[PDB]
Amino acid sequence: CPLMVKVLDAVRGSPAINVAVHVFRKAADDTWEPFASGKTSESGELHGLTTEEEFVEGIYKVEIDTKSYWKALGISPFHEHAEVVFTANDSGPRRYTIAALLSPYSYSTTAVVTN
Amino acid sequence: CPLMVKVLDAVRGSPAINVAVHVFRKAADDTWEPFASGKTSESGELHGLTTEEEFVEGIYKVEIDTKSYWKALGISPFHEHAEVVFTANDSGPRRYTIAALLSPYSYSTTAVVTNP
Amino acid sequence: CPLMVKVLDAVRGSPAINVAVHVFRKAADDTWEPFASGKTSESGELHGLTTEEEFVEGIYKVEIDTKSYWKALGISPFHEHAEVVFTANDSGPRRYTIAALLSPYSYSTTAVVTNP
Amino acid sequence: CPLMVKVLDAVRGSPAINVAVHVFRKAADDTWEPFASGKTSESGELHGLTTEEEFVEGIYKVEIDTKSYWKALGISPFHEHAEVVFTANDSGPRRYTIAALLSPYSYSTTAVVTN
Ligand SMILES: O=C(O)c1cccc(/C=C/c2ccc(O)cc2Cl)c1
Ligand SMILES: O=C(O)c1cccc(/C=C/c2ccc(O)cc2Cl)c1
Repeated sequence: CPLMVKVLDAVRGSPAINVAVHVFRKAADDTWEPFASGKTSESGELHGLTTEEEFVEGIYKVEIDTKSYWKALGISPFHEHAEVVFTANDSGPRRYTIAALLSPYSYSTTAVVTN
Repeated sequence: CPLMVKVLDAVRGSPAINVAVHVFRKAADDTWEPFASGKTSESGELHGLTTEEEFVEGIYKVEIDTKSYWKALGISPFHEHAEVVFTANDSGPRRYTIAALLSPYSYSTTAVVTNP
Repeated sequence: CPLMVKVLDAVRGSPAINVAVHVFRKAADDTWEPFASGKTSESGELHGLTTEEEFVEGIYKVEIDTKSYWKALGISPFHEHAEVVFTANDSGPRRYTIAALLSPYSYSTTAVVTNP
Repeated sequence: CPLMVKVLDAVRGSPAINVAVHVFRKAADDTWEPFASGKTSESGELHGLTTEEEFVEGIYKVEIDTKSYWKALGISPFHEHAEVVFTANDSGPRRYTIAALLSPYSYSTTAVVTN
């Protein structure tokens, strides 16, 4: 699992369950092409988005549909979504966890990169 | 002003100074049109991006160039930038502060939305 | 002033108003002595806690009463309060802003430390 | 595992390894008595701090020695430590993860509470 996404809910103190997550890879024409997507599990995690072979160096965007999540809970949210844009680099560690902590008017995100 | 951006540095415990910020607005054809840009001052704040007249209802994107900021301090950061995308003014004119707290592999952003 | 506290609400997208704040200083006998207290204003800020003269070198604790804040909005939060403990002024007088961003099961805090 | 602590490093994008963690329980005299402690693992996690039987309702403090961590990396840090104070409550969910994301002048913490 070279890329995992984990989403948490800061309001309810729980995993953020059934959150749509779209992953894109920047193309040569500097456009965002769909790469992988899914919905977070009951533990707020999304695994097996890609494989070691397919996840080559490049710029990736992780888009988390935060707006739908809050709407389903009847909370008026600020952001259209949360986007995390980074370069995957082979030299350094190769396991990537993108974590996001969500609130209606705020989010925080970190990367945990390990070998 | 109706749109201010504030950026802080969690490594140095300081305002994040000289951070480039670009604002875009979604156009009718669904593309991102450049709307405003600037750099944060010595206090980490960016004022004067727009006016109540120009800042109409729409979907806006605030792009904060965090990677340039960290690279000039000797750090190779995780993110290309920090993006904040939101609908503005859809219930009338509001004042928006977009704040961001930066670390090399992490950032946090919040919005303070007030009614004049 | 040399010590300011700022508190924001991540649920409402607003300053956190009327938040009680208590400051303590570690005494020679290793106990926490009450040093200053107040409440945040309509802008989420608490000014005037102390003076450059009184704010000597020491270990300080800023206790933000987050639980009271959330309970009066109808929310049962996780934390009793948010505590910020730090050494101050050990390389000479500085200006400290302690900022906190609050959610019911989470909070984030940072410090902005400047030299006059 | 009724109580788990997870610590992340926002500067290096990694688990915060070998972080001292002290857990206290508020006594009747309103004093903090040692309850459990340990050091985070290579994954930044600290497990088996307590058991279902011993972890009764009450107020607990989790103290994370952030200052030592940053000093060992040669970074001048702001906080003496990070403290997380909460009431454990039986009615609601009974599994507690206290997570902290560390920077030299900032930390963020959240609770994930599940059944
Ligand atoms: O208005 C000000 O003068 C002011 C001063 C100090 C800190 C902050 C905000 C900090 C922050 C920003 C984004 C986050 O996601 C979390 C935090 Cl704590 C704002
Ligand atoms: O809980 C877990 O299993 C887990 C796993 C991986 C990363 C994170 C990061 C969490 C986080 C914690 C506190 C914050 O203030 C912000 C974030 Cl993103 C958490």
